[PDB]
Amino acid sequence: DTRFHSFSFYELKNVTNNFDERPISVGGNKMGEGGFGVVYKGYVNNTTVAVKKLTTEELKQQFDQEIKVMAKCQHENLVELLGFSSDGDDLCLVYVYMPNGSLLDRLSCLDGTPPLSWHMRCKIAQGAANGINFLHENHHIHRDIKSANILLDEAFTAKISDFGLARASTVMTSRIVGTTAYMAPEALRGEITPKSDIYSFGVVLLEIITGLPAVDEHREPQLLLDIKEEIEDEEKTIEDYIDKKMNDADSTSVEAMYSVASQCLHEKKNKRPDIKKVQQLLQEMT
Ligand SMILES: CC(C)Oc1cc2c(OC[C@@H]3CCC(=O)N3)nccc2cc1C(N)=O
Repeated sequence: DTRFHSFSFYELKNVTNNFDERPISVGGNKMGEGGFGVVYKGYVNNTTVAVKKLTTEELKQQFDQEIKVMAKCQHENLVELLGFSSDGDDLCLVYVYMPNGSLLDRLSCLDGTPPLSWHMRCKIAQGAANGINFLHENHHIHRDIKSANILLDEAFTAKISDFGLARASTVMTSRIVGTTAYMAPEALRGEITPKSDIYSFGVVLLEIITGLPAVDEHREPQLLLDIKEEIEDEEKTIEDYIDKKMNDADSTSVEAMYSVASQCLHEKKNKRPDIKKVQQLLQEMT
């Protein structure tokens, strides 16, 4: 019993051009994808929507968790679920359309979008921290904080997405989930704690500052979190790493954001700031 709309799988099929997997640029409907499904642009009730079409019973479990979590969690910095479909060939989740896609894609300037300014990145960092704070205050652990899970609306406001693996908040688990290049050491060992979301958020902050992905094989070092070491050893400077695709960054506020990222990335979970402290530091930054 939720306020979400039950759609016919056939209507979602019809409005996405039969789930046309080609990218939007070449005439299709595919906007992106991530582990459990493909995300399509649709048009329902005169409204643009995003339709995510999703092992086995575990997939139904992530569909149910996404719905249960979204019913309990509504906030300015969380993506809004509109409805779902379970009556056809496959499970679908329907959301408000995010015209600016994901932070990951906007940082890479995917499809030719202009680089995000430093002014916009600071607003995005603050928004995402506000969304995590809401989750934590409501005893939820996201478990998959990453730039692909921070969406951007019509005003480039950060909207946290993908609540399929979210947990009710420390304990251990037999099923270790998350994205390795963003995971805290205790999460890779099976610990479940909101302290891990802070670590993953530190990685997202490093992506915002540098414009670099969390992992790059043909790059060296391959993992972004390792720059914290290059810098502390005075081998490099955060300045050497600032994204060159901005014309408005200023050293002081960049260094304040790097300081927050550095505190988030403490290897010892108990030494990390909690989300309230992170929100505060990002507010003083601006
Ligand atoms: C709530 C999700 C389904 O909504 C979207 C997701 C997207 C996306 O997703 C990348 C990954 C996989 C799913 C996810 O949440 N993170 N990449 C690119 C564009 C996306 C646009 C929307 C949207 N609501 O318009």
